[PDB]
Formats: sequence, structure tokens, C-alpha cells
Amino acid sequence: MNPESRVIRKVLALQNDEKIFSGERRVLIAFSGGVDSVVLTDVLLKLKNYFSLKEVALAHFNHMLRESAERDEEFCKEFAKERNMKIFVGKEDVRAFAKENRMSLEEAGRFLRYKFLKEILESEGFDCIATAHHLNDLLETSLLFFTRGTGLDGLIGFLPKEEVIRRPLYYVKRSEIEEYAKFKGLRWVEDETNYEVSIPRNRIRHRVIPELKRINENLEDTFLKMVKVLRAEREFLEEEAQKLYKEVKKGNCLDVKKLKEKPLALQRRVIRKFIGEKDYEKVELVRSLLEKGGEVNLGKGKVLKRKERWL
Amino acid sequence: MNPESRVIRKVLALQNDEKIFSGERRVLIAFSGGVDSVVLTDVLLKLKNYFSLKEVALAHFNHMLRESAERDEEFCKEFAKERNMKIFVGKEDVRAFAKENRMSLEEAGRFLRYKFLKEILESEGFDCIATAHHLNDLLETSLLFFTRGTGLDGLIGFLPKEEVIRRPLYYVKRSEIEEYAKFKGLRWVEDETNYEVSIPRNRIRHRVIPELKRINENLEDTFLKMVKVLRAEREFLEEEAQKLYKEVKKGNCLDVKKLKEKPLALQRRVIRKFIGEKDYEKVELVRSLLEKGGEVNLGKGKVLKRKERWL
Repeated sequence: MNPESRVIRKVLALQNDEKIFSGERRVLIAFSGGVDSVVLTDVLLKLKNYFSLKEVALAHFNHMLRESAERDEEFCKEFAKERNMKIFVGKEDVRAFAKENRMSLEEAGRFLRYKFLKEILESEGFDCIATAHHLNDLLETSLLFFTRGTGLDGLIGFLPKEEVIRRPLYYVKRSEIEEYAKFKGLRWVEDETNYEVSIPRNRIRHRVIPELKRINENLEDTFLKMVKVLRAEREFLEEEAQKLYKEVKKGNCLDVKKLKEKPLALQRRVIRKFIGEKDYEKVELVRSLLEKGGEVNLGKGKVLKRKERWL
Repeated sequence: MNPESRVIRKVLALQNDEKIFSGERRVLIAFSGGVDSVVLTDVLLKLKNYFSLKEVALAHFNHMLRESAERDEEFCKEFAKERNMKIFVGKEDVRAFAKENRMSLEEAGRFLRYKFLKEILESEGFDCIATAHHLNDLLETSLLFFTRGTGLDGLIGFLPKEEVIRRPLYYVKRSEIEEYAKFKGLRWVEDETNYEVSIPRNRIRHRVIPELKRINENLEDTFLKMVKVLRAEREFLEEEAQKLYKEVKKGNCLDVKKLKEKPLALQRRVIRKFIGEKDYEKVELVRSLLEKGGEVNLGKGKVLKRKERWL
């Protein structure tokens, strides 16, 4: 069990558990140039036949943030040539966009980068986008929702497969990725992504997580188990909320005399769906109309018409 | 809304909702002497009739850990005397007990203290014990579970009503406990309870939470909404699980053909209660039997035979 097979085993296990690839023929990689990116690529090129892929291409986005950006682009191009892959390069001033839209560098960078990735996907005929997102990114994302406000969804964080996007390194942790690259003698760059990181995420990455790991050395392995438990529990809650939904709904209304007799958890789930809103505040405000007539406005109206309810 | 009504409204909301008190007539307060204790007591004296309580008494435990122990105990006796309340006092050499049983001062302290409280509950005829555990304590516990590994049942932390123990301040924030004390002129003394706090818990209390608050200064309020949401989802899971348990559990084995088709989330809950030991790796190991399996071992054994066993 060396650094290489440790990653490959987790990638293959993800495929068996989620069917990341199941018909796609042309994959576009979100290639920033960092270790994550390089290892993802080295892995996909190694398992290309295994997944029945016909084309794996790179897409590098130049954020114009710093001089190293040009250095990054050059590395990406040379990397494409050494690997004999096609590469698509894009460019947009992220810092500028962030300022005229009163948003952070992280969300501006994310927005422009994927806009670019998605444009190449359509004008070049790709079936999906492979991202180097991993277990440590998931842990950081989970902790950021715990901190800012969340329910089961935020805690579980992003999924391995998500409409057009694929995250093959989902089970792999940052350190295993670094050990993979060193072991195989790969080369990488400190891509511009490191300089867009939001302050909240840096606090969690370089201050909170290190402290938590001093309590539990294998935080990532432990966290992954929580995610798996949470995802099965969420799946169950969703399946049940759905049965009750198509059992209490009729037209554009909800049978209040039926819903009210159900478990609190399902009452909220049914309501979340019926009104397309996750806000803890809006859900409960609407939920109260299950016990006392009245109306609720969110930009749409919910009236209690004896036993029924519209919106 | 002043500092008093801010705490009382949260306590009232807890009662009218979960019935923390529903028949108990005599309550024993775990009175350390610090703000938490002092405020808990003041709140229970104000709501004593509302809760239909006949008597509220104090119980103070001297840990003999600091030369201020006697002054502290005296303060507690005078606290009771002034409000015409009964107070029970305990005293144990926690250091000696810790060395004797090879345990830390923290776990030794907590052990002896609760033994003391429970001894009084029985020999004096009290119905329940009221503790000053609040929202910040829950937040701490929640992060500890996130860190050491858990699922849904741990992210919650503890409950407001836990057999014999009641926690009226469940939803109250520490800062609200302190403002209440100031506003009402409540004086307090050193809280020996803080000598029962372990290293990991101190790290989360003094290092992690303060950092997370530099992201969301309203963390506690945010965490509250999450608890209320998860809390209900857990109740529903626990509910559906127990239900399934009786249907599959028959004698001392599990109807595999039937359990095998239930949702993954419920399978884990049933197994957790069947094999007593609830640990991700144990449960998953056993759950592998349901679908074409041989036999597994741990502290006991189990065999798949169209039905199920346990030897």
C-alpha cells in the first residue's frame, strides 16, 4: 500500500459507491495547476480506459490576480504537452469583477471560473467537468455551514456528483494527495486559487482545523463517517417527506388537517418544498398556519382556507 | 425587552413545549456558586409556582481543590439561608480519589459530584436535579462530537430532559446569563465546576469558539436554530427506528429478509440497538451480513441463516 494505490483505491471506491462516470466520453478538467489539479489529472489519465472515457482535456483559467498567473498558465501548457492533452485557456480580471459587484475574491473567482468552464463545455462538446475537490475541502465547507447557519444539507456539504460536475478525489484527503504527487515525482504550481480564499475559510483552514486535529489526529477519517451517516439519514428524511407530500397535496394546496398530525421534521420538509424556501424563519412562520387560520407573505401568499392552504 | 425577560422567555418557551417539569414537586439544584448556578436558582424561584413545584433546594459540592473552597461553601450556605431554602453540602478529597482510581481530576470531580447529588435525591426524596447547563455548553459538546466523530445524536450534544436531570437554561446563552446577573444584582463566587473541564473541551471553549465567532459573532443564535432542526429530525429517526426494531427483533435475532429492504438509515439504527455497541465500523460490519453474509465477531458473535443469530 503505497501513496499511489492509496488514492486510486479511494477513487475506484467512489466510482463503485456513486458511479461518478457512467456514459460520459469527454471530460473537461478544472486545471488550476496546483497539486490537487495535477493529481486529479494523473489519476484520470491513468483510469481513462477503466472509465470508458474517450477524451480528457484541461481547462485553465487565468484570474489576472498576480504575475505568477502567467507562470501558472505556462506550466499548464507545458503539462498538457508532456501529457499530450488538449488545453483550453481563459482569462478574466477577477479582482476587478469582485469590486464592481461588491463581492469577495472567492465568489467572484468561482463565478467567472465556472462560467468559463461551462462555456468551453458547450462550445467544445464536453459531457462534464472534473474538479479536484477533496475530503479536506468538504470538512472546511461543513465547518463553514455549522458556523454560519445550516441544516443537514450544509453539514453534508457538496456531493461527489452534481449536475455536470464530478469530484473524483472526494474521499481523498489533502495530505494523501501531496504524498501521491511526491511519490510519483509530479510537478505543480501554487495556483492563483490560494489567493482568493476567503477570510472565514482561512481561519478554519489554518487555525480551527489544526486545533481540532490536536484533539483528534484523524479528523478527516472521522468526519467522512459522519457525512456518510448524515447522507443516509437525509435520504430517508427526503423519501419520507416526499410520500407525505404527494399525500397531503391536492392542486396548489396542502391538507392542513392531515399534515398537522405528522412529525415536526416532516412538517417542515413538506413545507420547505411546497413553498421553495429553506429559511428557518419562513418555514416556521408558514408552519404556524397549520394551527391557526391567517395569511403569510414572502412575495407570494399563503392563506388558510379551512383545512386547505394555497401558494 | 430587558435582561430578565430575555432569559425567562427562553425558559418559558422550553417548558411550554417540552414540559421539562410535569409533575415533579421537589427539585434539587446543582449549586456551584457561580453565575450559572445563581441565575438558574433565581429563575427557578421566579417560575417555581408556574412549574407547579412545591420545593426548590440547593446542593453544593466542595472539591477541596483550592484554598477558596471553604469561603465558597459558606457563601452557598448563606445563599440558602437568605432565601429560606434548604441546602445540602458534600465534600470529598477529589485528588485522593483521582489517584486511587487512576482517573483525571476532571472525571474524578464529575463522578463524585453526581454521586453526591444522586445520593441526596434518593435519601431526601427529591424528584429531579436541575443543572445550569446552557446553550454555550451545548455548542461546546456539539463541536467535540464533530471532532471525535459522531452522527446526528451527537451533533445535538445533550437534551433538556435526561432522566432525573433537567436543564431549564438549555436555550440560554452565557452572555445572557451574565447580563441577567448584572441586571438583577446577583453576586456569585468561584465555580469549582470549571475544574471538571478537560483539555479538549477547554481548547474548544477558549480557542475554537472565539475564532469561529470572528466569522459569525451570532454563532450561538445560529447554532440554536440548527439544534431545533436536527433535534426534530432525530426524534423522527429514533421514532421510526424503534418502530422497525420491534417488527424485526424477535427473540434474539433479526428478521434479515425484512430488515434488508428497509432504508439504509434505519438499518443502522436497528443494528445499533441490537448489538448494543454503536460504532460506525461495528455497525457497518454487521450490516454486511443482511445481504449474503457469513458470520462476524466482536464481544459476541452473529450468524446469517435466512433469519439471524447471536451466540
